[PDB]
Amino acid sequence: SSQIRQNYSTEVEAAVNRLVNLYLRASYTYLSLGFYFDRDDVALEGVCHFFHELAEEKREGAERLLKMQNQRGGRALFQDLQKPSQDEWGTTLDAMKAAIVLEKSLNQALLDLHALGSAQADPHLCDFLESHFLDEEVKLIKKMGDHLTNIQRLVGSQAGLGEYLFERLTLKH
Amino acid sequence: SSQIRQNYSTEVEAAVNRLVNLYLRASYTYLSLGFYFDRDDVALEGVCHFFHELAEEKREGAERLLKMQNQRGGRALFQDLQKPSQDEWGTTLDAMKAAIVLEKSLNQALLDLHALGSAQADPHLCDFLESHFLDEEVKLIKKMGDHLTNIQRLVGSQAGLGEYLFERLTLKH
Amino acid sequence: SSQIRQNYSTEVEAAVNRLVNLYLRASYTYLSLGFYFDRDDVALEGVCHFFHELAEEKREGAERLLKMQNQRGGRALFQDLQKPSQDEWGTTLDAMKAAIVLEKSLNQALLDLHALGSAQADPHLCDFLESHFLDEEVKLIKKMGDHLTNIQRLVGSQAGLGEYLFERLTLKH
Amino acid sequence: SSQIRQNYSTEVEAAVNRLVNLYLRASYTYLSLGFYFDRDDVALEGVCHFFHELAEEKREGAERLLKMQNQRGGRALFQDLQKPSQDEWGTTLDAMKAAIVLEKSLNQALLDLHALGSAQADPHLCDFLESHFLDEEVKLIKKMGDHLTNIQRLVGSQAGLGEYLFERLTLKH
Ligand SMILES: [Cl-]
Ligand SMILES: [Cl-]
Ligand SMILES: [Cl-]
Ligand SMILES: [Cl-]
Ligand SMILES: [Ir+4]
Ligand SMILES: [Ir+4]
Ligand SMILES: [Ir+4]
Ligand SMILES: [Ir+4]
Repeated sequence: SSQIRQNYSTEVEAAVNRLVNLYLRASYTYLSLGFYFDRDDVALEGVCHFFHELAEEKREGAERLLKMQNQRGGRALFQDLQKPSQDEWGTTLDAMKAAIVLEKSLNQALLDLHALGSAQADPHLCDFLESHFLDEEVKLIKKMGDHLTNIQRLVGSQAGLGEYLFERLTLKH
Repeated sequence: SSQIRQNYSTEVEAAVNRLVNLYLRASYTYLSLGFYFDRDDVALEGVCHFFHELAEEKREGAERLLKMQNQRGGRALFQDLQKPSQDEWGTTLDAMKAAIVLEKSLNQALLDLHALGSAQADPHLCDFLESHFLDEEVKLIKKMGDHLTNIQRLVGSQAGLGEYLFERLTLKH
Repeated sequence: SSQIRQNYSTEVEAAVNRLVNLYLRASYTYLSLGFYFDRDDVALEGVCHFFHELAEEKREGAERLLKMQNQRGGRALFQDLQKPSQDEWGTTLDAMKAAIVLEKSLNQALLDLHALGSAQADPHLCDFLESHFLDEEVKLIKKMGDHLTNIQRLVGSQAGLGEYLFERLTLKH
Repeated sequence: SSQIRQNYSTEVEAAVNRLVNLYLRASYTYLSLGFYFDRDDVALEGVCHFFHELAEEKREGAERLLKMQNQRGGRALFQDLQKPSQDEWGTTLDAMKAAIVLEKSLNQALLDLHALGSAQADPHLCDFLESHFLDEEVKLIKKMGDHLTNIQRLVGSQAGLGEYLFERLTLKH
């Protein structure tokens, strides 16, 4: 058992394990989003790349949380990863709306865990979230909001044309 | 005559000669497609480049088959190359639909010859098709499907605009 | 829907989706194994690295399968990922025994899918597994067998000493 | 006197001076540990290096605290440095146990001062500890826990052999 654990509450340890599950589920959702945009009948490579990069970013967030759990002397506990909420993700607009819903839920989970750390007087936990998660999340939600606005400007009455141009002229290929 | 031929059926030898003719005919079809898109009254350079590169790829497939026919001790026999099925190829969409029809027919000819090789217990033939043709063909049909989807998204009610943008922003110039 | 699908059975499409789930579950199992060996009360960094690298390899196998599913015009369908079978993995020997059990099950799933592809006369599927999975799996099982033998030689009556030496002198740090 | 001091409580100023004394005492303890492992009748160079590097790290922590005390307009006050608690440090295991006791006491002193800064609404102090001390301390305690586990695995019934191997194969020389 641990000879290192100090100032690390069972409540934080459990919440950190829950947050790992949320990040892994987010990674899985993005894996599904990316491959949907790779379908021959969807074929938006920039959209595929955007979600594939987010699947890797969320897996890395989960790994940083697991590394921290061991650094503090907590014990990683894994649960089932629920499959993503959809099998098909509709338009780039539908997908970007689903992504910002998902990120808002992750952000609230970070803010909840920060509040628990503050209540528990766990400044290492609070610093860890501030340093590696809170600003990364604000920057990503701002980028998704910027994308949603541009996608929405492009619908007009020529939705196909706008979806193509957004993928060609904003997203990376 | 051959002092090398071993495990190489007359049925495979004949089918390989037929497949050479199919690949050369495909190369000819792509030659015609490329020059149609170079016409001053069509003038889509990315479309011209796309089909010109496929004419070279199909000629190279035919040459690899002929090289293999000699490696096995079979005898190349050439037939007339039928002119392509059209003199004018319509829109980029019409052309890409004709290209995927053509590739599906080539792919079926590869799968038929693989099945004959398997029936004849000719693993060298089966490996040769797996190594140099079957995945090349799946990748090319996937690319053409991706293109068809993007071309179709771009028609809307402004067909000229979509045809220009597809050629400028997806195809190479 | 797909305009590319050719010679790709619904049975193979479903089995490919099952195999993706098996590879993702294997990746998750290895994620749990790696973090267990990073615990302050286990602290075997070479063992941690060995399983962490396998988590990445299994995720990459799943992604290659998903890429192929789209290349063939099949549709990715994701299921829940079952949590790994243990929360604590015992000794390096226990862990390596669990890993070879897991790899044998993956290998049998590859051989089953190859047999289905052969029955369905799907040479692209058969080639894909031969080219990217079957030899990778044989090489990995051979490496794990080599490790198991060395770990077993090192138990003697000084189990702690042998576990340390194996991690220091065979595994990478 | 100071023309810069702003939001810097006398309680924090005094506690910062106490923490400087704790860090300097820790540096002194590590100086004694390092030279003990350099004795001709102990002769564990990796253990000597490990503690000598920690003596320098703790002196640097004290200097950063003194720099910050002046940055805030507080006044450094030095007290006697108590000699270390032992003249001889026993085995590498005894020494590593004494080191983690010492680090746990330093960590608690950091957490206490963070709590005082939070009570005093002194965010600069709180940020300073989060940025330069709290994670450095968690990482060091995790490393010492990892070492303790490896040292403990190596005792078995051949304590001399395990002590040699730990110093040769884990610690730097
Ligand atoms: Cl479900
Ligand atoms: Cl004739
Ligand atoms: Cl369960
Ligand atoms: Cl005095
Ligand atoms: Ir992609
Ligand atoms: Ir041209
Ligand atoms: Ir690790
Ligand atoms: Ir020394």
